[PDB]
Amino acid sequence: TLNGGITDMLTELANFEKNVSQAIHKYNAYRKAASVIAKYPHKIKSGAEAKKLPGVGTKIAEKIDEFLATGKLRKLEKIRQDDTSSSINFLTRVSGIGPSAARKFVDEGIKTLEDLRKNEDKLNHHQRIGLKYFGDFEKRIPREEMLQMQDIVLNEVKKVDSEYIATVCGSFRRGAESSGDMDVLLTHPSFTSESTKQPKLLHQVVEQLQKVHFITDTLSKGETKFMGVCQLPSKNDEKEYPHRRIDIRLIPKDQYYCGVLYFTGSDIFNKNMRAHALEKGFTINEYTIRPLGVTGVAGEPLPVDSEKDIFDYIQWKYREPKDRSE
DNA sequence: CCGACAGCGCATCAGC
DNA sequence: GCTGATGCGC
DNA sequence: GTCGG
Ligand SMILES: Cc1cn([C@H]2C[C@H](O)[C@@H](COP(=O)(O)OP(=O)(O)[C@@H](Cl)P(=O)(O)O)O2)c(=O)[nH]c1=O
Ligand SMILES: [Cl-]
Ligand SMILES: [Mg+2]
Ligand code: NA
Ligand code: NA
Ligand code: NA
Repeated sequence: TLNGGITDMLTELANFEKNVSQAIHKYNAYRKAASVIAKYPHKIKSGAEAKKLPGVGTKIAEKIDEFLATGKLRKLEKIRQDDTSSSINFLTRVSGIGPSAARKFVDEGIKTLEDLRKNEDKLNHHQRIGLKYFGDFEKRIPREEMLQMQDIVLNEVKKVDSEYIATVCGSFRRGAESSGDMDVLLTHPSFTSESTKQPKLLHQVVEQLQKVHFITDTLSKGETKFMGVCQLPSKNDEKEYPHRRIDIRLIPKDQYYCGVLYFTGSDIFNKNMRAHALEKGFTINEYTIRPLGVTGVAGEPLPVDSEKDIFDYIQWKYREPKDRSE
């Protein structure tokens, strides 16, 4: 990437804010500014040039000059010398270990990947799976593998019922050439706004995908969200594909477009879009867009026949998925 | 010179 | 066991 | 940490 030095610096600072400081707004400030710089098709030569882009303010501007002049930030190399913070930063890379579990492990002298393996009985189920697949979960999914995973998933849900609708969202739907995980929006013509005839629909889909040994592990399970692990089959004598993370969301169809807007992202896009909706008197979640009252109460769901309908309520021009990569 | 910063699903734990 | 918070994740 | 009021 063209400005990868700057975007790497900003990402590291962002990871520090989230993993150690727990300064979630600082986290989001660095990652927003990293996002715009990464999408900027021009080689940033100074913090002043950077300060013209949205998200880049005084302090990021200053840090870009320091990095462009020295190749590093003082703040970053003091963090890399802090052994508690660096241990914490590493442990939060394991799926299921956050700042709270990380600093509890550090205080027990659990500090390295091998330490975790030696004390696996101290991990909850999620953390075990993150540890088991730690290397795999550091690997990106080439788009060609996403296509083969989409192939299995979409056919399998048709097998459990031919009217099922499955849409692979996330970065894949935005056109990314590789993705971190797989995000599947699932909906069924029989399933409208939580009208209770018979739930259990997600379990049936999960069951079938376990049956064919595509889904290999379970991180979470409820009526609307399944999170877990999956794997492409190999031909005889190829290396196994890495295990991959998978999130499947079951949503009523009348909420399908709010659902696919949410699951397509990006997370920063959703934050920006939902904030702007607040600025126009609405609130957006993965299910509905509602009007906000003068006092904060939310209204009844508004009708939606397309993603574009939601952009229209808040007076945005429609952005195609490939330009939502904020 | 300040306060806002999206909104949710699920698993686990602390205290009862 | 339940509530309610905290934790981690999307 | 940024931005908007
Ligand atoms: C983390 C996050 C995700 N989402 C929505 C929006 C988001 O697009 C969707 C999937 O979450 P994802 O973590 O899989 O993000 P992704 O775009 O797929 C890429 Cl980062 P990759 O996974 O390909 O590496 O969930 C949010 O709305 N808020 C969030 O805080
Ligand atoms: Cl913050
Ligand atoms: Mg994803
Ligand atoms: Na600016
Ligand atoms: Na993690
Ligand atoms: Na995900």
